[PDB]
Amino acid sequence: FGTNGFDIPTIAIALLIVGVIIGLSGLILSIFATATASAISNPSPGTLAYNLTHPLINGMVSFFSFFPTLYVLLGVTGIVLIAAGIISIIMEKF
Amino acid sequence: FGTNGFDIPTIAIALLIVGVIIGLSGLILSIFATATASAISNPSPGTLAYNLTHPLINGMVSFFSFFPTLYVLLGVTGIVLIAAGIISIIMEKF
Amino acid sequence: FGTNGFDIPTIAIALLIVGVIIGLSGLILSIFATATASAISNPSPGTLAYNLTHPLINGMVSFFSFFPTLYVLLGVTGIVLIAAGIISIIMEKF
Amino acid sequence: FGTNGFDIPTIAIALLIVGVIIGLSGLILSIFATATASAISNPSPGTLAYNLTHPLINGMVSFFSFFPTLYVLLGVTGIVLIAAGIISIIMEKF
Amino acid sequence: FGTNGFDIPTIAIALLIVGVIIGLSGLILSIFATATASAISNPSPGTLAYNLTHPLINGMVSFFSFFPTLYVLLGVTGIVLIAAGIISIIMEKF
Amino acid sequence: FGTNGFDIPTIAIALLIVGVIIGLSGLILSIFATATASAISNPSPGTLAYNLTHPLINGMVSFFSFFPTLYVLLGVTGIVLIAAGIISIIMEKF
Amino acid sequence: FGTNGFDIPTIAIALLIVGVIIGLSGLILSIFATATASAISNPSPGTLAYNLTHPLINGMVSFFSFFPTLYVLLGVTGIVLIAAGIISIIMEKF
Repeated sequence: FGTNGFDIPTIAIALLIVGVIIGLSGLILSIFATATASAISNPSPGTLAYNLTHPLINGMVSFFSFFPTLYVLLGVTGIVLIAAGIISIIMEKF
Repeated sequence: FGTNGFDIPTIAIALLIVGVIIGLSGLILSIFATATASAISNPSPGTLAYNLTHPLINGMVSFFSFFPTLYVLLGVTGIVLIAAGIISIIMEKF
Repeated sequence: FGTNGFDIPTIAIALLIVGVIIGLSGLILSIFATATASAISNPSPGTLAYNLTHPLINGMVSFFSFFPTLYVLLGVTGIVLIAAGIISIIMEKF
Repeated sequence: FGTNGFDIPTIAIALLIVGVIIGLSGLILSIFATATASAISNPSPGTLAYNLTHPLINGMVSFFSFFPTLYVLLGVTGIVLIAAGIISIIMEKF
Repeated sequence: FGTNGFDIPTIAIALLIVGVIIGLSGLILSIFATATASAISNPSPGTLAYNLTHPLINGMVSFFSFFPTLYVLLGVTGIVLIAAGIISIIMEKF
Repeated sequence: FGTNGFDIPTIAIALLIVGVIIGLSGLILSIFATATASAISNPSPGTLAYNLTHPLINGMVSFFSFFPTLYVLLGVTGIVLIAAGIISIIMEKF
Repeated sequence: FGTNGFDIPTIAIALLIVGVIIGLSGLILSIFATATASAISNPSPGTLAYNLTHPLINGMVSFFSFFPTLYVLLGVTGIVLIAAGIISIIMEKF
C-alpha cells in the first residue's frame, strides 16, 4: 500500500517501535535514578565532601532538564516524515 | 479488477492490515503504559529524586500527546491514495 | 524509519545509553569522593603537612567545579544532532 | 495448523509450560523464604550483629520487590508474540 | 477436499487438537494452583516473612490475569485463517 | 517459544536460579555473621587490643553497607534484559 | 492397545503399583513412628536433656509436615502423563 517506499503498515509498525522504546527508556531511567538518589547522601553544607560532590549532582540535574526538549523534537520529526510522504504521493500519483 | 495497479480487493486487504495493526498498537501501548505507571512512584515534591525524575515523565507526556495528530495524518493518507486511483482510472479508461 | 542514517529508534536507543552512562558516572564519582573525603585528614593550619597537601585539594575542587559546564555542553550537542537530522530529512524528502 | 512456524497447538503448549514453571517458582521461593525467615533472628537494635546483618535483609527486600515488574514484562511478551503471528499470517495468506 | 493446502477435514482435526489441549491446560493449571494455594501460608501482616513473600504472590496474580487476553487472541487467530482459506479458494476457483 | 535465543521458559528458569541463590546468600551470610559477632569481644575503649581491632570491624561494617546497592543494581539488570528481548522480538517479527 | 508406548493396560498396572507402594509407605511409617513416640521420653522443660533433644523432634515434625505436598505433586504427575499420551495419540492417529 504505497508508491515507492511509503507504506502505511510500515509507518504504523515504526511508530509502534518508537513508542515502546520510549516507554522503556522512561521506565529504566526512573528506576535507576531512584537507586542513584538512594545511594548518595547529604554530608553537610560546607564540609569537604560537599565541595567534592555538589557540582556532580548539579550536572545531573542540568542534563536531565535537557531531556524534555530532545523528546519534543524527536516527536516533531514524525509529522515531517508523514508530510513528506503525503506530498510525494500527490506529486506523481496524478 | 483494475487498470494497472489499482485493485479494489488489494485496497480492501490493505485497509484490513492497517486497521488491525493500529488496534494492536493501541492495545500493546496501553498495556505497557499501565505497567510503567505502576512501576514509577512519587517520591516527594522537592527532594532529590523529584529533580532527577520529573523531566522524564514530562517528556513521556509530551510524546504521547504528539501521537494523535500522527494518527490523524496517517488516516488522511488513504483518502489521497483512493482519490489518485479514481483519477487514474478516469484518465485513460475513456 | 528514516532516509539514510537518521533513525528515530536508533536515536532513542542512543539517548538511553548516554543517560544511563551519566547516571552511573554520578553514582561512582560520588561514592568514590565520599571515600576520598573520609581518607584525608586536616592536620593543622600552618604545619608542614598543610603546606604539603593544601594545593592538591584545591586542584580537586577546581576540576570538579569544571565538570558542570562540560555536562551542559554534552547535553547541548544532542539538540544540534536532532536538528541536523530534521533539516536533512526536509531537504530531499520533497 | 499454520503457515511457517506459527502453530496454535505449539503456542498453547508453550503457554502451558510457562504457566506451570511460574507456579512452581512461586511455590519453591515461598517455601524457601519461610525457612529463611525462620532461620535468621533479631539480635538487638544497635548491637554488633545488627550492624553486621541489617543491610543483607535490606537487599533481600529490595530484590524481591523487584520481582513483580519482571513478571509483568514477561507476561506482556506473549501478547507481542501472538500479535506478530497474526500479522504474519495476514500478510501473505492473501 | 480443497485446492492446495486448505482441507476442511484437516481444519476440523486441527480445531479438535487446539480445543483438547486448551481443556487440558485449564485442568492441569487449576489442579496445580490448588496445591500452590494449599502450600503457602499467611504468616502475618508486617513480619519478615510477609516482606519476603508478598511480591511473589503479587506477580503470580498479575501473570494469571494476563492469561485471558492471550486466550482471546489465540481464539481470534482461527477466524483469520479460515477467512484466508475462503478468499484463496475464491480467487482461482473461478 | 521465541525467535533466536529469547525463550520465556528459559527466562523464568533463570529468574528461579537467581532468586534461590540470593536467598541462600542471605541465609549463609546472616548465620556466619552471627558467629562472628559471638566470637569477637569488646576488650576496652582505649587499651591495646582496641587499637589493634577497631579498624577491622569498621571495614566489616563498611563493606556490608556496600552490599545493598550491589543487590539493587543486580536486580535492575533483569529489566534491561527482558526489554532487549522484547525489542528484538518486535524488530524482525514483523 | 496403543500406538508406540502408550498402553492402557500398562498404565493401569503402573497405577496399581504406585497405589500399593504408597499404601505400604503409610503403613510402615506410621507403625515405625508409633515406636519412635514410645521410645523417647519427656525429661523436663529446661534441664540438660531438653536442650540436647528438643531440636531433633522439631526437625522430625518439620520433615513430616513436608511430606504431604510431596505426595500431592506425585499424584499430579500422572494426569500430565495421561494427557501427553492422549495428545500423542491424537496427533498422528489422523
